[PDB]
Amino acid sequence: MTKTLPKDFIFGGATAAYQAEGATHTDGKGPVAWDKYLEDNYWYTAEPASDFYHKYPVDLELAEEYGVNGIRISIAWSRIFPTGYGEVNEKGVEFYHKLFAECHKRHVEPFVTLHHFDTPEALHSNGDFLNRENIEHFIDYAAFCFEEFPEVNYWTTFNEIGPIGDGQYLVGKFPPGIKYDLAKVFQSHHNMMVSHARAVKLYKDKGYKGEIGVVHALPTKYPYDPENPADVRAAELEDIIHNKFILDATYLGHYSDKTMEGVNHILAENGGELDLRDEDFQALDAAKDLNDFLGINYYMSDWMQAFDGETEIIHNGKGEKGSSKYQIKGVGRRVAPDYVPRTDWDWIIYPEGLYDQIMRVKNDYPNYKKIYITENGLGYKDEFVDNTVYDDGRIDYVKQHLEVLSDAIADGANVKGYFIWSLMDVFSWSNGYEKRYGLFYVDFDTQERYPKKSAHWYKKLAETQVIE
Repeated sequence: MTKTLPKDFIFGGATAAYQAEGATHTDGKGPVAWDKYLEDNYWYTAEPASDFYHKYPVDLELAEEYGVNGIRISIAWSRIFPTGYGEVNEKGVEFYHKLFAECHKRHVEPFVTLHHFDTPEALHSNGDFLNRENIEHFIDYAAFCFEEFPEVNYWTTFNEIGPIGDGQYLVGKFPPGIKYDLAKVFQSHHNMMVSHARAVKLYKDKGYKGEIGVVHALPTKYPYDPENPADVRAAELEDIIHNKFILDATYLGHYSDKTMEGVNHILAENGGELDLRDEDFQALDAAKDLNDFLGINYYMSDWMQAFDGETEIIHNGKGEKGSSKYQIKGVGRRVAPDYVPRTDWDWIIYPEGLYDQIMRVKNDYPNYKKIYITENGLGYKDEFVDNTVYDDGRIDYVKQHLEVLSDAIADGANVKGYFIWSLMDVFSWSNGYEKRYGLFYVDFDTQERYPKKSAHWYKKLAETQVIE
């Protein structure tokens, strides 16, 4: 009477270069914007992180012992080309060959991402992807990796395009630290999607042996009072800002009429210009059906309420329950429903949100082909005891979302894998090394890994395919 998952499902784990690797100034690694920014706006640094640069063999054996048969990893652009372009870095390129080879002998399939919040500094501090020049360097970087790494079967261009625009140009929690700039936000969603549509086409043109797709963040947006049109509209625009715009460029090749309408409105109220070239749309249009899979990242959902007041967004980074604030003029404000559970960082736990997103994608863009849940997990302050962590709360969060996939699948959604964030503990972008998410506890002082209760539970799940 319990739920099950397909016998051939991918039970993976996730990582990100900058969060896990460390060795920020080793073997010729070039700087990234986080280097100075963290040191200047936060209480922690990317060193030593979880020392993946040296620990990958230990993490992989463990991943293998506990049933992990998939792993998301990312290549550090600034490790291959320390300055974004120009000369390749011999030691960097060598490291990834060693890593992939280890994944392979350990039976953990590598899902490789080219860009994961780490544009080499040189180009970041030059307008990042708002600078069309940097689009060119990306495609070049991509093309090189496609050529140099033939051991890789699955490729993803960018990880979370929505969250970058949000973090860098709206909330300002990610460098440069710009706030309430809605023009940048869209121009960036647009520019990065072009970079993607070009990257995927080239991979398809050169005809390599594998699959390429995108990893999109898609938190479900719901109106506070569904019977209130003003609230409905509020969710509509919020969604357009974080999902529609991008989903459209992804599967339509262009932005739909409602997307464009909602966009113009938002820009009328807050001001701004969007630079869209015809050529930009040909590139987008060619790649619409070229995506093999779609990686959905999902953690929470949001309820929108209409609002006419000045925009203000406050980020709860220290995990002080209740400190978040988000209102945007002409859009709406977020109002957390009363009795729904939520973490100390204010992330509403709402499993059915995932199912809704899946069926939405499935119904709006039938050419999605295949879905993989590339990120899903619970960040909280684990209490290390008995050389473990009794993360029954984490097991509960995960168990509920897997149960919701089982239904999505049963209802006609082509979900073929799930990747818990993260395989092991890694520091958080704007929340420090406090917000733990891993299946394996990492004592940052000894870099020693201790399997938590969820690891054991994951093993069982992996090998039985029963969500019990």
